[PDB]
Amino acid sequence: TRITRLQEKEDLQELNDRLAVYIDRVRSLETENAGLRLRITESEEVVDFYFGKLRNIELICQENEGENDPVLQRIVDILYATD
Amino acid sequence: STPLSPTRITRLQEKEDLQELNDRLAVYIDRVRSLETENAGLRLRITESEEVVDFYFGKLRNIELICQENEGENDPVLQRIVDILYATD
Repeated sequence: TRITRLQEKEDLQELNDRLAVYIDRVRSLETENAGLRLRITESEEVVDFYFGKLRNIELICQENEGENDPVLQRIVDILYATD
Repeated sequence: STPLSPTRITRLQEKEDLQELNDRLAVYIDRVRSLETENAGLRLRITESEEVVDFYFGKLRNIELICQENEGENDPVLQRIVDILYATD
């Protein structure tokens, strides 16, 4: 096929329409991406906060092993339990 | 050019006319593909991080309950642990 300048004009409009839709999708995905990066940073800060508490409790239990305290022994079993 | 005999072009001349626009479309399509993949990886990473938060939080809550249940002992070591549990920053 050889094509009219009018069919080209409509072909150009089609491409411009799809370009607008893909730009919208980029904007939506960039906003989502920014929110996910914030959420992972905040979640990792909570992990570090809680992990620090567990490490300090571990140190207190280790320092008091001489006491032979069954309550501290139960806490050590919680600290060292797997998932 | 008349309405009977309009200017008519090859699909190759059209390709060269539209090539710049098709190149810009390709930039945004590839950006969509890259961002969709990134976002899927981030959603998995947040699920795994939230599971670790729940795991550690469960340990802290269970230790809290044991400390509360033994408050009658007046044990300064348990009091140090409760200080850790209830401490900020």
